[PDB]
Parts: sequence; structure tokens; C-alpha cells
Amino acid sequence: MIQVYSRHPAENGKSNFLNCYVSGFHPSDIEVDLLKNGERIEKVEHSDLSFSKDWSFYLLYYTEFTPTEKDEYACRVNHVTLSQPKI
Amino acid sequence: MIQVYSRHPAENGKSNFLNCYVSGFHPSDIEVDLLKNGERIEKVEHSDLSFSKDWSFYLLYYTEFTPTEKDEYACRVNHVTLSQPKI
Amino acid sequence: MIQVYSRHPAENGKSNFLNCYVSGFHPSDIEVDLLKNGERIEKVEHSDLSFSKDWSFYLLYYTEFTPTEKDEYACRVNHVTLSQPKI
Amino acid sequence: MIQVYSRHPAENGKSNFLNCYVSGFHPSDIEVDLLKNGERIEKVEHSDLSFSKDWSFYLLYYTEFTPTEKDEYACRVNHVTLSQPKI
Amino acid sequence: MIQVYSRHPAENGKSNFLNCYVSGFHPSDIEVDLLKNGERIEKVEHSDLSFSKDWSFYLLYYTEFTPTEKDEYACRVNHVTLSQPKI
Amino acid sequence: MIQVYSRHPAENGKSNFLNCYVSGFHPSDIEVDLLKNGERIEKVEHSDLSFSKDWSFYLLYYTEFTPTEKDEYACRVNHVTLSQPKI
Repeated sequence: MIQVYSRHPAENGKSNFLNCYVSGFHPSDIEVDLLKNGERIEKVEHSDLSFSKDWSFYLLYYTEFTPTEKDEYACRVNHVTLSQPKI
Repeated sequence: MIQVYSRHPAENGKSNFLNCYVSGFHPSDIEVDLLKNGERIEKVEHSDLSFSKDWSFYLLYYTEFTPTEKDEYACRVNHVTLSQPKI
Repeated sequence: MIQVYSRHPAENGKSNFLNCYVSGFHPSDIEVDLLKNGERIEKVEHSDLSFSKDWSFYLLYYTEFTPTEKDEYACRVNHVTLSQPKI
Repeated sequence: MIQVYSRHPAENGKSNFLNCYVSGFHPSDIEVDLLKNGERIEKVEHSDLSFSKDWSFYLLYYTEFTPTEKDEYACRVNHVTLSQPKI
Repeated sequence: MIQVYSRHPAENGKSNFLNCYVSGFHPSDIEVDLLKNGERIEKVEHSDLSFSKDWSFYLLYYTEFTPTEKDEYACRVNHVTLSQPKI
Repeated sequence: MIQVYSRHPAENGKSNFLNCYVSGFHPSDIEVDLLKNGERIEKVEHSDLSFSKDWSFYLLYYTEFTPTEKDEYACRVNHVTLSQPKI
């Protein structure tokens, strides 16, 4: 007998907002599961749940890397109000 | 006997809004599952749930990488109000 | 007999907001699990849950790395108010 | 995996022979069985294998029991030979 | 894994022979069994294997028991030979 | 893993032979068993294997027991030979 009681009442402005510049590897809210709720299981073999192997931002082989850039970031944010009254 | 009680009452402005620039690898809200609720299972073999293997933002072989760019980011946000009254 | 009582009532502005510049490897809110709730399980073998192997920001082989850049970061944030009254 | 190896090579003159007088309750070679060889059985309920309840040779109610008998037992057995050579 | 190796090579003149007089309750070679060989059985309830309840040779109620008998037992046995050579 | 090796090579003239008079309660060679060989059994309840309850040779209620008997036992046994050579 397994009983699970999961509650997530409220979320306000969870993630990734009001950003001038976002880049790169940013996966979010990803759920990978096997036999999350299991009862009376004889066997389970050869399970592979590897998310990734190698993280390399710059991987160059016999390369000539010459980027020229002049980037100006001038984002403006005014009067942002977040309210979560709870009674 | 397995009993699950999952509640998600409210979400307001979850993700990825009011952004000047978004790029790259950003998958979201992805669910991959096998036998999430299982009862009286004899066996389960050779399960592969690998999400990915290799993350490489720049992967170059015998390359001449010469990008010239002049990018100006001038986004403006005014009077953003988020309200979640709860009584 | 397994009983689980998990509660997450409230979240306000969780992560990654009001940022001038975000880059790199930043995955978030990722859950990988195997047999999270298990009862009367005879055996489980050969489980692999490796998230990653190698983290290398700069990985170069026989490379000439000559980037020229003049980047100016001038983001402005005014009058940000976060309120979470609880009664 | 259940393996049963039952051998009964030889029987010679098993029972109830060369008898002058046999009477009464003598049942023989009676086998009563339920699920003699069973594998992976979830449940089994309300099994009744009672052979008998009450043994009463003389059961009399308000009876007048007056038997007169003159019985002579004069059986003769000569030169009975039992041979079971085993090589 | 259950392995049973039962051997009964030889029996010679097992029981109840060359008897002048046999009477009463004498059942023989009676086997009553439930789930003799069982593997991976969750439950088994309410099993009744009672052979008998009450043994009463003389059970009389308000009875007049007056038997007259003159019994002579004159059985003769000569030259009984039992041989079981084993080599 | 349960392994049973039972051997009963030889029996010669087991029981109840060459008897002048046999009476009463004499059951023989009776086997009553439940789950003789059992492996990985969760539960077993309410088992009743009572062979008998009460043994009363003379049970009389308000009885007049007046048996008259003149019994003569004159059985004769001559030259009984039992041989079990083992080499």
C-alpha cells in the first residue's frame, strides 16, 4: 500500500522573464522517470537514464577563431511590481 | 493498492516572457516516463531513457570562423504589474 | 505501507529574471528518478543515472584562438518591488 | 522451477492376503490432494479436506443388544513361500 | 527452485497377512495433502485437514448390553518363509 | 533453493502379520501434510490439522453392561523364517 499526497498550490512568475539576453544550454521543467510508483516487482535490469555525456562550450579542431564584435546591451526595466497576497 | 493525489491549482506567467533576446537550446515542459504507476509487474528489461548525449555549442573541424557583428540591444519595459491575490 | 505528504504552497519569482546577460550551461528544474516509491521489489540491476561526464568550457586542439571584442553592458533596473504578504 | 523424481520399483504381496477373517472399516490406498504441485498462486481459501468426523463401532440408543453366537475359526495355511531375489 | 528425489525400491509383504482375525478401525495407506510442493504463493486461508474427531468403541445410551458368545480361535500356520536376498 | 533426497530401499514384513487376534483402533501408514515444501510464501492462516479429539474405549450412559463370554485362543505358528541377506 503506497499513498502519495503532492500539492503545488501556487506559482507566480516562475522563471526566465524580463531578461535582456539569454543564450546557451538552458532546458527547464524536464522530468524523466521509470517506475515512479512500483509495487511487487520481481526484477528490472539494464536501465539507462543518462541525461547527457559531455558539455563543451568551445570545441575546436585545427580552427582559426577570429570573431570581431561590438555589442552594446542597454535594456531598461521600470516599475515592475510582483504581488502575491495570501490570506 | 496505490493512491496518488496531485494538485496544481494555479500558475501565473510561468516562463519565457518579456525577454529582449532568447536563443540556444531551451526545451521546456517535457515529460518522458515509462511505467509511471505499476503494480504486480514480473520483469522489465533493456530500458533506455537517455535524454541526450553531447552538448557542444561550438564544434568546428578545420574551420575559419570570422564573424563580424555590431548588435545593439535596446528593449524597453514599462509598468509591468503582476498580481495574484489569494483569499 | 508507505505514506508521503509533500506540500509546496507558494513560489514567487523563482529564478532567472531581470538579468542583463545569461549564457553557458544552466539547465534547471530537471528531475530524473527510478523507482521513486517502491515496495516489495525482489531485485534491480545495472542502473545508470549519470547526469553528465565532462565539463569543459574551452576545449581546443591545434587551434588559433584570436577573438577581438568590445562589449559594453549598460542595463538599467528601476523600482522593482517584490511583495509576498502572508496572514 | 519444481522438479520431482518419484520411483516405486517393486511391490510384492502388498496387503490383505491369506487372512481367515477381515471385517470393520479398512479403506486402503486412498489419496486425496489439492494443488499437489503449485507455482505462482496468488490465493486459495476455504479448503476442506476432512477425511471423516466420528468413529463409533457400537452406537446404540434405547437398544436391547442380545446376540448369541458360537463361532469357530479353523483356517489352515501350509508352505507359503515369498521370494524377492534382487541382483 | 525445489528439487525432490524420493525412492522406494522394494517392499515385501507390507502388512495385514497371515492373520486369524482382524476387526475394528484399521485404515491404511491413506495420504491427504494440500499444496505439497508450493512456490511463490501469496496466501492460503481457512484450511481444514482434520482426519477424525472422536474414537469410541462402545457408545451406549440407556442400553442393555447382554451378548453371550463362546468363540474358539484355532488357526494354524506352518513353514512360512520370507526371503529378500540383496546383492 | 530446497533440495530433498529421501531413500527407502527395502522393507520386509512391515507390520500386522501372523496375528491370532487384532481389534480396536489401529490405523496405519497415514500421512496428512500441508505445504510440505514451500518457498517464498507471504502468509498462511487458520490451519487445522487435528487428527482426533477424544479416545474412549467404553463410553456408557445409563447402561446395563452384562456380557458373558468364554473365548479360547489356540493359534499355532510353526517354522516361520525371515531372511534379508544384504551383500
